[PDB]
Amino acid sequence: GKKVLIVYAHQEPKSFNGSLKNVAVDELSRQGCTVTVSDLYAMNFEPRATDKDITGTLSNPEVFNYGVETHEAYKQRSLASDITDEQKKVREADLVIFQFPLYWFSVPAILKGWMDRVLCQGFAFDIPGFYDSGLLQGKLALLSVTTGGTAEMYTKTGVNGDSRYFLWPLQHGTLHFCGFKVLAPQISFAPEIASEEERKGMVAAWSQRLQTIWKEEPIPCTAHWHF
Amino acid sequence: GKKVLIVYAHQEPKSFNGSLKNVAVDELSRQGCTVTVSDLYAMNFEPRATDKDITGTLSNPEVFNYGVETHEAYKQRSLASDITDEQKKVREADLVIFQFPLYWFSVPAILKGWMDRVLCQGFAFDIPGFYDSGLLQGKLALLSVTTGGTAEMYTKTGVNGDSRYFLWPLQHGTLHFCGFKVLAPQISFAPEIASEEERKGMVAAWSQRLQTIWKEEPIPCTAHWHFG
Ligand SMILES: Cc1cc2nc3c(=O)[nH]c(=O)nc-3n(C[C@H](O)[C@H](O)[C@H](O)COP(=O)(O)OP(=O)(O)OC[C@H]3O[C@@H](n4cnc5c(N)ncnc54)[C@H](O)[C@@H]3O)c2cc1C
Ligand SMILES: Cc1cc2nc3c(=O)[nH]c(=O)nc-3n(C[C@H](O)[C@H](O)[C@H](O)COP(=O)(O)OP(=O)(O)OC[C@H]3O[C@@H](n4cnc5c(N)ncnc54)[C@H](O)[C@@H]3O)c2cc1C
Ligand SMILES: COC(=O)Nc1ccc2[nH]c(I)c(CCNC(C)=O)c2c1
Ligand SMILES: COC(=O)Nc1ccc2[nH]c(I)c(CCNC(C)=O)c2c1
Ligand SMILES: [Zn+2]
Ligand SMILES: [Zn+2]
Repeated sequence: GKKVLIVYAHQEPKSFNGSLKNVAVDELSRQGCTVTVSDLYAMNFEPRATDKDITGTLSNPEVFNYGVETHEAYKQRSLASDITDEQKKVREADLVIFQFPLYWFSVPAILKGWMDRVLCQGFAFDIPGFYDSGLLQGKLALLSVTTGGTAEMYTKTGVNGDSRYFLWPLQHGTLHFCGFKVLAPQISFAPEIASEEERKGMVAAWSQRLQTIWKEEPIPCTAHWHF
Repeated sequence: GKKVLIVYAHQEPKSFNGSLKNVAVDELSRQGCTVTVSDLYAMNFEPRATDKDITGTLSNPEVFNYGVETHEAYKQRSLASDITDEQKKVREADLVIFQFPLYWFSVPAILKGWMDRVLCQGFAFDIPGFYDSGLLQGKLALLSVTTGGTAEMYTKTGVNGDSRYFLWPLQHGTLHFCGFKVLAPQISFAPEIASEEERKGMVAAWSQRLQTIWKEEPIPCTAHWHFG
């Protein structure tokens, strides 16, 4: 069987993102998959990287270095429990789906904080395991993104440039760097202005796509693919 | 005389970022510029875009849409005051410098939340009224980024790819979109690896650049500049 984690970052259960997350839960559950959702806003997930992320006393209360203190805290099982809970769900997952509206060509800050705080050194990567050989090798990852801007605006010679340009920090700089094989993003362009039927069509396409998700080939996560 | 806002996102005043921020304050201050710093971590700045950011009646209370609601609250002056306090600093600023460690090929979340919450519709852009028509037209912006990776790693054929690839969402998708003229980024590679002399050299190079900052032209903030 397979374990799926959906990390979901939208304020509103009735939203289009809400529906995409619920269709993913229904379909993967139907297939017999083990499903877990991290609903960041409902958890009121803490996005800031602070000394509060380390329980007990710090490895150097003089000069606070977040990257080093969390690395040492991981190794010695001394991270705050919101972080260690997320890492447990990630560790056990076979597929991690991120479900979010595009904010400023990127993830909402709440989801940026999950990545900043949960994918720490020792857990997600280390000197030996950057990129291919990142500590999360074996796992699949998939961005399901909704946009304000239409698909035409997101072309090579449109104002916004190509969709693949903004994916680079997330797919390559984050997911690939951690060891993830990355599946082709799912992008539901401009739902707010699509018809009720185009909306239905995008939701169903997602459901339909999750049906064969495990047969999918990972993208080549490379400068060429993105650019 | 000019006004500068530095939006600063580091936890530790004694850090290399802390130093880059202090030399900017000192140098622009010495020039006789008006300088403001938003020290996000010290302010415990709130990064989450929630319905707490609107204090008035919601437009559509049945289904909460963050961007719709904050556009409305902006026009109504019913946005939370931590947001309107930042907007006032930006509105008055001639130049906005962002000072931050690269986190996951991007800004730390606290700073992403600043962008998410402060650069709202009605204030920073409108639909239509973005890119060259963005509402913050006439303002300069500059990213001053520190990295863990070396300059060599951040090349066209390096593992990380070219450093300019990760600037795209920030420079073009955010700053250019709001109407800023974007100045060439200041990238301070791998200070943790660098020697004492090399670090001091990076701090002085920033300081030195700031002397002539008002004489600089913006980058062409285009696909070609970023990707070739
Ligand atoms: C701070 C900020 C930054 C942003 N930056 C960008 C950016 O850089 N680039 C960009 O393109 N956009 C950007 N946006 C816009 C944003 O990405 C879009 O508003 C968002 O992706 C839309 O997704 P949603 O789930 O909130 O849509 P919703 O408004 O919640 O959904 C659209 C409609 O679909 C309906 N719906 C819900 N479920 C279903 C269903 N099952 N079937 C049919 N209809 C359904 C809803 O009721 C609604 O009427 C930004 C927005 C904000 C607030
Ligand atoms: C969550 C997270 C994600 C990250 N993601 C990335 C990434 O995607 N890509 C990447 O490349 N890196 C990444 N990093 C690494 C990160 O960007 C670096 O650790 C950071 O940029 C270094 O900046 P700093 O100010 O903290 O350095 P510091 O550790 O504070 O500086 C290094 C040295 O400089 C010294 N120093 C301070 N001031 C001065 C001065 N006045 N003169 C001389 N020396 C001085 C300090 O004492 C210290 O010894 C990430 C780190 C974290 C924690
Ligand atoms: C413990 O501190 C972090 O969490 N660091 C962190 C996280 C994600 C990262 N991606 C990339 I490239 C780097 C640069 C790696 N540094 C080198 C190459 O010497 C990086 C660093
Ligand atoms: C809902 O209110 C927001 O805050 N929306 C928001 C914010 C930043 C944005 N950048 C980019 I491209 C877009 C797409 C704009 N939509 C168009 C042109 O149809 C965008 C939208
Ligand atoms: Zn890659
Ligand atoms: Zn641009």
